[PDB]
Amino acid sequence: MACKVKAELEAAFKKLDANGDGYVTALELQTFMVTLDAYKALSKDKVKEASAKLIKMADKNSDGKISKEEFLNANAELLCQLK
Repeated sequence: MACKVKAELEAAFKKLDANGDGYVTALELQTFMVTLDAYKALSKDKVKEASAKLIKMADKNSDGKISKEEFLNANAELLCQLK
């Protein structure tokens, strides 16, 4: 009952830059967010063209980021497309 659902952002964040030293994390998400703070570059696939290279440094089978990241990273990505 305590609290609820929403802090899911704390997972990716706390995992994205909990210590940041040499592990692929949001450290790039910032660039992603800065490069497309509004995912205004997905659909076509201009998002993977940059993530694919960034994912090759940690994202090979789902290790880089798995949580709010996928939430926010998939939020617009999975939500992208429409009128």
